[PDB]
Amino acid sequence: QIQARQINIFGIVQGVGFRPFVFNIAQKYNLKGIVYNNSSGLYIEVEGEEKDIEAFIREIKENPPSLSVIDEIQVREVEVKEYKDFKIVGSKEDGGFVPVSPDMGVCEDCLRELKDPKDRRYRYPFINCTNCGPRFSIIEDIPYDRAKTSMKVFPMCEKCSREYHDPHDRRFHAQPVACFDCGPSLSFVGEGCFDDEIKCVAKALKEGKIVAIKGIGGFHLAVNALDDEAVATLRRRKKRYGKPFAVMMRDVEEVKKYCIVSPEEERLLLSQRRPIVLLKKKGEKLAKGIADDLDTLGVMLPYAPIHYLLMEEIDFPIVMTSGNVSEEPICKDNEEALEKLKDIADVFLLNNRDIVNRIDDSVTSFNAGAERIIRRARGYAPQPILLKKEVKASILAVGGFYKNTFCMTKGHYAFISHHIGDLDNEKAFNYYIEQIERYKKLFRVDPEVVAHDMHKGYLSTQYAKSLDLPKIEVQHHHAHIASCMAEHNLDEKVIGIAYDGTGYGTDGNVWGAEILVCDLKSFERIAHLKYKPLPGNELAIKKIYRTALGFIFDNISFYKNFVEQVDSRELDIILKQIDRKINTAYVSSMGRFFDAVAALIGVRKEVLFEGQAAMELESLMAESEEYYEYEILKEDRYVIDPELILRQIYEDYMKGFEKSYISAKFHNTVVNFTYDLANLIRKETGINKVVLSGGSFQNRYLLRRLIEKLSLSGFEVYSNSKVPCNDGGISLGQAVIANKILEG
Ligand SMILES: [Fe+3]
Ligand SMILES: [Zn+2]
Ligand SMILES: [Zn+2]
Repeated sequence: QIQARQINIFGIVQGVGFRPFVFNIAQKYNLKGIVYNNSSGLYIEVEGEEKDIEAFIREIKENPPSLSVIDEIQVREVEVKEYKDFKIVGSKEDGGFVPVSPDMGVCEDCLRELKDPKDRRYRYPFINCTNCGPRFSIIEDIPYDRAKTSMKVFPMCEKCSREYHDPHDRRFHAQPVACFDCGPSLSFVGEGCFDDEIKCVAKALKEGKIVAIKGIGGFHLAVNALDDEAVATLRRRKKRYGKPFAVMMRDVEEVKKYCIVSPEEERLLLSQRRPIVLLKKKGEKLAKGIADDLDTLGVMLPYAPIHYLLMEEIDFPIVMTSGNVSEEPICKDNEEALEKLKDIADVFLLNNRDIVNRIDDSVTSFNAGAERIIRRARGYAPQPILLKKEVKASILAVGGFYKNTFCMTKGHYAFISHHIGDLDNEKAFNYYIEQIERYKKLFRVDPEVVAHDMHKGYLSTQYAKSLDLPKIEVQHHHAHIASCMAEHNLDEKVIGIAYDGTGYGTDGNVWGAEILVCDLKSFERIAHLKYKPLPGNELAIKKIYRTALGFIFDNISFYKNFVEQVDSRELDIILKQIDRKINTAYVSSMGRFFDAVAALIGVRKEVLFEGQAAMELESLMAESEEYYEYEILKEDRYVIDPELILRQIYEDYMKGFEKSYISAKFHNTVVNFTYDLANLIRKETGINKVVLSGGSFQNRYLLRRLIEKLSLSGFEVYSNSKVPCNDGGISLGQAVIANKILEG
């Protein structure tokens, strides 16, 4: 017997080698039929053995082409039609852009040619073809063409030229084609070294030195991830970091030794997008100082020819952290890196190919049955987000402050930028401004309106106000909810749960623990945490014991052991400044709530970076169904007093309960009261769609447990997946809100 199916794939499917893929996996499972493009995405007709079609449907479902963004797959039964063969058939929809693709990791064919001793490009560190290599990182302008890339200064040799022009070659119109004879080459700076440049880097790593490596999107810093001393000297030389290091490993087998790797996680690792994937550790096997006191590790695989070559010369994982002092934009030019990283790196691996657009490594993960991206950069940007509704007019969304991205709309596309970083330094600002001009140029966008955060002290806000265009201001947490709404094409009233550290509220106070009823044009504040004073504002976020004190300010005597640990003079002044309202904001913030908890139970008195106590509190928790009592009090809106929950936490602490146990109980309390609020709002409003966004949802337990709880009570639950739930996704939300305000 023979079985026949008709398959529709909706989403971004062009420009990603999807059709040649379908053709190949057709010859694989020996199937007959056709594939072609349509307006919605792709059309497939397939017939053959029942075991081949279910597997075909699985390969498309489980490992589709890396650069594709599949939104929906539909399968219907159809009558057998007896096809002779399989064909890639054309359509009026053929040649459907996007003009600029993300940078791509080395493809399987280039890998095999890199490792083939008989191949002219054997060991060539800049090998690429039509299906891989640098794209965005070297592109100045459009249409995509060598002359409009940093490859224009290299004249092609004969051998590369005929490959480029041969329509049946895998390097046909491969713009950055190269070989040893005509292409870029590597250089080694530092101490003398006789060998080839990769071997030198291997030697330097082996000796416990820091190597600055020029990759695709910029420079990165590497040491031997098994060498405690080398990791320690990098920690000392950055000195202002604290953040965990990402690590590069040679293959999935090596990852499975250090981390838990599910199939979806393996798909993200092996993807040509090649991101860092945050993974659960399997027992401490790496050096101290990589990712201490945390149960997760960011792992990436090789992505450029240089890494594959490096991997056969070393037998240890390597730290691969951004090439910057502190946290400013990473270096991109040779001379810029040699100066900026002089006190960090011992040696450098350079090359003579300009990086035009610097772009950081992406950082992603898998949780609650979907990809949850933390930092959307190399391999993802500058691919647009697909919108169901055509945008009325072109909007520039300037984003926010932390982990900034900007966003431009045109047609059915939201062109969100790659991760820019914190807009709090000259270097970040230039990078930002510069890249706005580049995106405008690459995607032919001329913005008519500007959307910005309500906060007046953001560089992004100041920039918006400095432009000569109508301005729409957007509340921070509304933009979080909306950013998720854009992903899932929602355009109706939802229950929006916006939990994060901070964002300017419409009442003038800090928000970040809000339940909103909102659509794309407006919102209503329905619920938040009871305001507590944050004495010293910014300082209290580093010294989180101050946040604790702010939360417990009207009930100091209850927390005897904790308050007696604080210097008496400081305590007096902290308590007086709250009374006199000096340098003190009032906050409704999930990030601060967590910080207070962390401080009270001796996890952390002071943090090296924002969110450290939040991440550690999550890592140390035990398995527990238990939780703390809470009262939902109805005032002007629905409010919960965090101090009443802190009371019980401190009690448990004083009785000698484990931090692991208390952390778990706290996590369940937030989940439980949030669920209870969501039910109250649904009961009043009739709204059954819930959106979860804001940085707090980077917490795996929080997101997972809440999606489960709400789904099991009939909620239709949505959270970020294509853009981050952190401030990296804000711009997308700003854009869709601005569009909706214009529309009517
Ligand atoms: Fe935020
Ligand atoms: Zn290739
Ligand atoms: Zn050549």
